Amino acid sequence: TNDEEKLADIVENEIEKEIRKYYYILRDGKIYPASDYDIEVEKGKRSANDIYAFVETDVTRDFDEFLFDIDYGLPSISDILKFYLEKAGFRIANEVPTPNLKYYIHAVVEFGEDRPQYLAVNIYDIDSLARALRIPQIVEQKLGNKPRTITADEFNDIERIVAEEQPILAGYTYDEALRIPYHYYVDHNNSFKDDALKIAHAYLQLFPTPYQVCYEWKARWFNKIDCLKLERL
Repeated sequence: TNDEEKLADIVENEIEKEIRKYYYILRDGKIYPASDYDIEVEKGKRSANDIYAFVETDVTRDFDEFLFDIDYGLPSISDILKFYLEKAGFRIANEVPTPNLKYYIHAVVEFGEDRPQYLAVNIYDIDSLARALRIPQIVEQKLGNKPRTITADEFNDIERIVAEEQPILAGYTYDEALRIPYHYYVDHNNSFKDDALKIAHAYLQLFPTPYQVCYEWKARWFNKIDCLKLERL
């Protein structure tokens, strides 16, 4: 929890810095835009082994979408699978592995006009997330326990099972589980209530609850705020 609080302030300080004018957080706490860092790795300047946390920032202007991204803003299946496989020792084709990645961070910023209103930082433990998605079992069944370089075809075959085949939430495949609550919460379509609540109930029980830190934009800076106060708005 102390590491997670430190990580949320690192993200908040960076979003704030970016406002007034994708990321990796290294094991030393330094934050860099991921695109640039990937080029520095490709040059041999920086090491992919130093990446501790991956940050995905989403920006919104609709409050319902903001709350929905906070509550359902899980990392991409491709990302969790890639992060799991690499953390387990497997290598995906010619791609540079990130074996020491512990956290996936989803930061959501809500805007007023051209100026911001809120920031919500969600910190997920990658291992916990991979387990809830049944990724270890599926990888073991398909590839075995001994790590090696896998083909893009093998990665895709695993990805398909995890996201589009297995009923993971209230009998729905993962992709269906993403769509239905969007239709209810963001599209404000009431006929989707029953199914969204069923998915919500399963998701809140089965999926790991993230370390959540919230902030309000007040006079050119972010100020800490209670997340439970936020959900009421």
